Formats: sequence, C-alpha cells, structure tokens
Amino acid sequence: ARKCSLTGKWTNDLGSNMTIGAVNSKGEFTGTYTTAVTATSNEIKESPLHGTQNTINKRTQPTFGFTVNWKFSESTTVFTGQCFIDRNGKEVLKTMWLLRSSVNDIGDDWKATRVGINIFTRLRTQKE
Amino acid sequence: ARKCSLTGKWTNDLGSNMTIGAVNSKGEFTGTYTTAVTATSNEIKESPLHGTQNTINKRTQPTFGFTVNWKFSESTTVFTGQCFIDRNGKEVLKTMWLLRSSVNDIGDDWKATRVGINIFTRLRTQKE
Amino acid sequence: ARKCSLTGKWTNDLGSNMTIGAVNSKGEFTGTYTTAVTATSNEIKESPLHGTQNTINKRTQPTFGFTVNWKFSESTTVFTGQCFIDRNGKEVLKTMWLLRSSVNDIGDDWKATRVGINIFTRLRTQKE
Amino acid sequence: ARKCSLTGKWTNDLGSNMTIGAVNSKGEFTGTYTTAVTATSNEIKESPLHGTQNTINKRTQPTFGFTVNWKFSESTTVFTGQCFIDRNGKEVLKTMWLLRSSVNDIGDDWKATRVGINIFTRLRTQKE
Ligand SMILES: *[C@@H]1O[C@H](CO)[C@@H](O[C@@H]2O[C@H](CO)[C@@H](O)[C@H](O)[C@H]2NC(C)=O)[C@H](O)[C@H]1NC(C)=O
Ligand SMILES: *[C@@H]1O[C@H](CO)[C@@H](O[C@@H]2O[C@H](CO)[C@@H](O)[C@H](O)[C@H]2NC(C)=O)[C@H](O)[C@H]1NC(C)=O
Ligand SMILES: *[C@@H]1O[C@H](CO)[C@@H](O[C@@H]2O[C@H](CO)[C@@H](O)[C@H](O)[C@H]2NC(C)=O)[C@H](O)[C@H]1NC(C)=O
Ligand SMILES: *[C@@H]1O[C@H](CO)[C@@H](O[C@@H]2O[C@H](CO)[C@@H](O)[C@H](O)[C@H]2NC(C)=O)[C@H](O)[C@H]1NC(C)=O
Repeated sequence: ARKCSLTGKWTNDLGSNMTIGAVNSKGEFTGTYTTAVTATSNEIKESPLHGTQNTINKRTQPTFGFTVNWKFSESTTVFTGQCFIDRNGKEVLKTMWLLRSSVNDIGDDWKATRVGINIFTRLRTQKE
Repeated sequence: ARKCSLTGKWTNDLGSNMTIGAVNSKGEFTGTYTTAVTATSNEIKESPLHGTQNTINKRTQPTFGFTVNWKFSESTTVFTGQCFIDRNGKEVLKTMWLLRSSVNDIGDDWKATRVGINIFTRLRTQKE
Repeated sequence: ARKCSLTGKWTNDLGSNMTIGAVNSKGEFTGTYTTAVTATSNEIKESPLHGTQNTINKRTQPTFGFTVNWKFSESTTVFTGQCFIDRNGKEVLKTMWLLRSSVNDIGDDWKATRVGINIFTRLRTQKE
Repeated sequence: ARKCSLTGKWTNDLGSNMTIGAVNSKGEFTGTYTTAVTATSNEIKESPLHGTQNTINKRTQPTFGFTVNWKFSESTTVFTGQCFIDRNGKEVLKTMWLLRSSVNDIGDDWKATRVGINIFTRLRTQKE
C-alpha cells in the first residue's frame, strides 16, 4: 500500500481489526471488520464494510469514510477519519464513528446514535 | 421501493437531495448526493455515495449508513440513520452525520470532525 | 428576557421542558430540566442544569452550553447550541448534546456516549 | 481529592490543562481551562468552566459534564465524560466534547458543531 492507502490490515485502540481490499480509481473499497467489543448478547461476526477514500487533490493524507454492516446486529457503524503519515513514516488512521442502533419507533430515534473515536495503525498482512 | 427501501430520491431538512439506486441482496447501494449547503469556496458538485442498509432480521425499519465522497472537496461525510415508516405510512430517514475535513497535520485532527443531523423524506422520482 | 437571553422557559422537539433563571454578568446560569424521554426504569425527575452563555462580542445570537445533572440517573447530559432570532423575531435554540452514561469500567467507555440534537423554543412563563 | 473527585489540575492528550475547584454537595464546580490548541487568530485566554459531577449512587467512578466559556472566542465547548480509576489507582478522565461555533445565521447552524474526545490525567497541584 502506497503511504496512506487504506488497503491492508489495521488494528485500533479497542483491539478491533479491519481488512481493506484494493481501492479502485474511484476511491472505493470494501473490506471486513472484526470488532473486539460489543454490548451484544450475540456472537460477534466478522462483518463487511464498504467505503471510499478521498481522491480530490490526491492528497498524501486522505480522508475517508466507510460503513460497517454488522452481521451479528441490527445496527450500522459509520467511520470517518483521515489517514496521516506521522513523524516516523507510520500511517495513523484517526477516526470518529457514529454507531446507529435500531430503535423500535421514530420516537426512540433520539437515543439511537452513539459516537466515539478510534485510532487505527497497520498490522502485518503476512502471518508467522 | 418496498416501504423503507432506501432506493429512490430523497430530500432533507437542508434542501439537500440524494439518489439511491437499487439495494442488492447484500444491503449494498451506491447513489449520488447533491448538498444544498457548503462552507466551500468551490462549485458544489453532485457527489457519489456508497453504502449499506441493514438486512439482519429483515426489519421493516432498517438502519443504514453510507459515505458521501465530495467531488468538490477533500472531505468525506458519513451518515447513519434508520428508515422509519411514520404514523401515516410515510418513510422518514432520521440520520446523523460526521463531516470529516482534511486537516494539514495529525496534530490538527481534533478539529477536523463536525457532527449533525439530517431528516430525509421521499421525493417523486418522476418529474413533470 | 432580552431577545436571546436563555432566561425563561423553553420546550424542545422531544416535548422536554427547561427553565433557566437569570444570567449573571459572567454569562452564568442555573435552571432545571424536565426530560419528556428516558430509556430509564426510573421515575424521571426534574433535574438541575448549570451553564454559561457567551458574552464575547455581546452577540445578539449567542452560543452557550450547559450541563444537566440527572437526578434519576448516573448519567450527565451536556448541551451546546446557539440562540438564534428567526425571520419572525422568534427565538430558536439550536442544540446538540452528548448524553454520557455511566459505564462499569474504563474499557466500556467506547459505548458510553450518545449524541443528538434538540431544538428549543420559548414557552409562556405565565400560566392560565 | 478523593479517588475520582474532579477537583484539582488535569491535563489532556492535546496538552490542554484545566483546574477544577472544590465540588460542593450538589456535585457543582467551577474552574478554568487553558486550551493548548485553537484554530483562532486570537490570543488563547485561560477561560472559565462550570460544571457538575454526578452524585447519584455516589459512584466511585462518576460521570460529569461541564461547559467552558472561551474568553478569546464566541464559541462554547461542553465536555462530558466519566472519571475512571484505572488498574493502577490512577484517575483517568475519558471525555467527549461538542465545540459550538458561533455561526451567522440559523441557516448556518448545520456546520457549527464540532465533536471529539479528550483524555485527561492528573497534574501535580504543587509546583517546583
Ligand atoms: C487482530 O489481528 C492480530 C494479528 O493478526 C491478532 O493478534 C494475534 O492473535 C494471535 C492469536 O489468535 C496471537 O498468537 C498473536 O500473538 C497476536 N498477534 C498480535 C500482533 O497481536 C488479533 O487476535 C486480531 N484481533 C481480532 C481479530 O479481533
Ligand atoms: C431537489 O429536488 C427537487 C425536486 O426535483 C428540486 O426542487 C424543484 O426545483 C425546480 C427548479 O430546478 C422547481 O421548478 C420545482 O418546483 C422544485 N420542486 C420541488 C418539489 O421542490 C430541487 O431543486 C432539488 N434540490 C437540489 C438538487 O439541491
Ligand atoms: C412543558 O410545559 C408545558 C406548558 O407548561 C406543558 O404543557 C401543558 O400541559 C398541561 C397539563 O399538565 C396542559 O393542561 C396544557 O394544555 C399544556 N400546555 C401546552 C402549551 O402544551 C407540558 O406538560 C410540560 N412538559 C413537561 C413538563 O415535560
Ligand atoms: C500545563 O501544566 C503543566 C505543568 O504545570 C505545564 O508544563 C510545564 O511547563 C513548564 C514551562 O511553563 C516547564 O518548566 C515544566 O517542565 C512543564 N512541566 C510538565 C509536567 O510538563 C504546561 O505548560 C501547562 N500547559 C498549558 C498551561 O497549556
């Protein structure tokens, strides 16, 4: 991956991992997300994500977003961040997410959306 | 569109419009977004989005997220909401977004992410 | 209340009401908040809030924030918005909130914070 | 400060410092905040904050919120977090904030609110 391609494997401050396949000339990509965390009474399932990374001004440190479609859940998480190359040539994904729960009724909407951050750095795509 | 398919045209409280093409059996879709608003010294450009709508428990009022990849900008917006069918059979998208700006340096990250909501309802896909 | 003083009674899109007493020359105020909504297995209790409204450039449409300290809950909500005087001289509070739940352990922190908006307009402080 | 009183001095991942005076039996406190960061063409000014920490169930790891009223700015920041005592007896404030800018018109509201996190740990209140 070119410095800051989202392509490859990544881990975050929560221990969550994600895999992002090749990014086409449209900035689009899909991948999978394995969350290390849930408030779920359900088996965590590696879940597909789908996104785009920015390709306006073809910036070395592009911003991006993607949706993760939980397999084990009725919710969705969207993440948006920027890929930064730090002082040591190390790629850092700085992200924020909205985690959308499925609420019963439009009147429960006010409580459906959680927010937070994640910081992702690169994992070896090659195992021992 | 089946009650609550995200497929079709939609408008939001900002006057922004979006078009969402067919949703495959994976919950995936692409579309375009025309924002009625920017803080941009640049021509607003109808911009592509890409997402997934939830299809766990095949719920009549599914949650969803998608990324919009601004053509006129270095930023990304991700939206996540739920499709609700209101008391009158009317589809309401209740959404929250994170709008990610491109900041110069990882140290500017703290200020890169704006948040807000949008409410979307359906526009006629057939013009006069 | 001078056009846009937060002082007085207000209601929001959720049916929630709040009372804000006089704002001192520091921009500070306290008040009470009665939420029309909870996900709580507990009696909703009118709860105290405490805040400040902005008083830099003494702007007619000042921004502000305050904390509500739920009496019936271990959580806190903070709201921040701006007071706008609309096209018809009508005061509109546009706000966003972070609702902080109390989670058991620092490792549960990622899921503790909900976000959303509220829109508040003025209620008669004088009853029939 | 009792393990998890917000009272004392704190620093955050941004280098920002804050001082929080005694917390009364109402959970209320005031203090000052010196941000290490701005997007401001203005002298950063140590700015007052005002808040409450939770005191329902008198939990060792209480949640809390407070408003900072920027002296050098038309904006407000509200923070809400939880005070956690980590595996080593060390107090960690985990927080999220909404930083509210002052926008010109109610129609600019959608872009006024930034969000992010801060992590605060304790500084010596006693200098060398
Ligand atoms: C994320 O990926 C990492 C690396 O592939 C996983 O961590 C490894 O876990 C195995 C056990 O399954 C250990 O033998 C290795 O020592 C670990 N390596 C590293 C670098 O930590 C981790 O389990 C994955 N986390 C997920 C899938 O949530
Ligand atoms: C969103 O779509 C609506 C409907 O297609 C557009 O509103 C129409 O705008 C035309 C002028 O271009 C008028 O003649 C119609 O009377 C309007 N119809 C309605 C139902 O409002 C609107 O311009 C589009 N907004 C965008 C693209 O931002
Ligand atoms: C918010 O305040 C309003 C007005 O004081 C309350 O609405 C009134 O409720 C009473 C019954 O308690 C009715 O008789 C009135 O007709 C209502 N007036 C209006 C203007 O709606 C409302 O109950 C309060 N909501 C709270 C406390 O959550
Ligand atoms: C936050 O407070 C810390 C500690 O009081 C400040 O860091 C000290 O800065 C002085 C110079 O002003 C140095 O001589 C010390 O070595 C630093 N000590 C530590 C522990 O870092 C810091 O300047 C303050 N930051 C603000 C006010 O933004």
